[PDB]
Amino acid sequence: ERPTFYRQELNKTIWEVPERYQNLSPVGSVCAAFDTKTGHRVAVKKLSRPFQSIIHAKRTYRELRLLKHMKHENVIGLLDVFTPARSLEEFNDVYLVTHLMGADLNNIVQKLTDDHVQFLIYQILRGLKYIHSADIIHRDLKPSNLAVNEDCELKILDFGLARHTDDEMTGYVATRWYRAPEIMLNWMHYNQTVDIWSVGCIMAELLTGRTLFPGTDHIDQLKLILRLVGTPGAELLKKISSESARNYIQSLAQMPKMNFANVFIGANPLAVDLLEKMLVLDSDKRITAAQALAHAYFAQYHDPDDEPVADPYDQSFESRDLLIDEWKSLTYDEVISFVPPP
Ligand SMILES: OCc1ccc(-n2cnc3ccccc32)cc1
Ligand SMILES: [Cl-]
Ligand SMILES: [Cl-]
Ligand SMILES: [Cl-]
Ligand SMILES: [Cl-]
Ligand SMILES: [Cl-]
Ligand SMILES: [Cl-]
Ligand SMILES: [Mg+2]
Repeated sequence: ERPTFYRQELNKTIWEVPERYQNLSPVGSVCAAFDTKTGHRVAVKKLSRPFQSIIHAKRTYRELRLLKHMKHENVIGLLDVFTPARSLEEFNDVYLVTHLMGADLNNIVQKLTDDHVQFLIYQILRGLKYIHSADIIHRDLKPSNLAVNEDCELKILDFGLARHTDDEMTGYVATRWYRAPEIMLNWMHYNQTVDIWSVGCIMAELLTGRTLFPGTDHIDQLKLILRLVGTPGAELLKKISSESARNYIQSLAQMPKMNFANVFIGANPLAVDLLEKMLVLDSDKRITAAQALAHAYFAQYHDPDDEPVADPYDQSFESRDLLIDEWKSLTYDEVISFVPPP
C-alpha cells in the first residue's frame, strides 16, 4: 500500500514525503530527518531537475542503479527511494534516503596513531575490493568523500558519475590533488587502478598531516608526482596514446624514483612498503585492493572470511541511446521495485 504523504516548504523548496519521515531540517537539496520506521537519523535528498535533458535523465538513472546495488558495511547504501507521483504520467520528482553522515575524513584529520591509519586505510580497501569486484570505478576518492564516525568507522560515498567539469579541476584545488596522472592528463583509457593511486595519496596525508601532491595546476602537479616516483621509461611511454603528451614527457629531464623512507621519515616500515606498491606510475603494475588487504601492514585487521565481494552489476545501459522519456520510464520502474534492507 502507498504511504500517506505530507507537504511543506523548506528554504524555498516544496518537499512532499511519507509520514514516517519527521522533523526535517536543511543540511539536489538535502534535509536531515528522523525515520520513525527504523529509528535512525537519515539524510533525505530531493533531486534537482532530474529529467531536464537526455544527459541529466541518464545520470539520474545511473545514480539510482548504483545506489540500489551497493550493499556493504564500508560503502554508502540506500535505505529508501520514493516519489509522490501516483502514475508514470505525473512522475517528476525523485527522493533518496540514506543514513545521516556527520564528519568526513577532513573533520577527523586530531593526532592519528599508526593504529588509526591502519584501521582507516583497511576499511577503504575493504570497500574498494567490493566496488571493484562489480567492475565499478569510483574515480573521485578524496577525504571529503569518506565519512567517519566517533568509533573510526568509515564509509565511501559520492561515486564519480562522470560529473566533474573543467573549471572544477583548474588551479590550486583539492578536487585534482588525489587524481591519478593518466586520468588527470588524459594519457590513456583508464581502469580501476586509478582508485589505488588515490588511496596512496590519502594514506600519505594521514601519515604526514600534509597533502602529498598539492599542485598549483595540472603541470605543477605532474612535476611534483614525477619528482617522487621518477620519470617514465620506454615501456610506459609506449602506452600513452597521445603523441602530443608523449612529446611533452620526453621534454623533461630524467629523474630517478626517490627513497620513500627519506620522504616519510619515521613511518612504520610496513606502511612505507605499501605506499611504494600503490604509488607506481605505470597503472598496470600497481597493487590491487584484494592484494593490499593481505599486506602485512593490516595483519591485525585482515580477515579473509569477512571481506565480501559484490553481486554482478549489469552496466549495459551505459552504451544505450534512449529518449528522455525512455530514461524516465526506466527510472520510474526502479523506484517502484525498490525493496528495503532487513
Ligand atoms: O546522492 C546520494 C547521497 C549522497 C550523500 C548523502 N548524505 C548523507 N548524509 C549527508 C549529510 C549531508 C549532506 C549529504 C549527505 C545522501 C545521499
Ligand atoms: Cl509513512
Ligand atoms: Cl512526482
Ligand atoms: Cl560485474
Ligand atoms: Cl577532499
Ligand atoms: Cl635528462
Ligand atoms: Cl545488475
Ligand atoms: Mg563529495
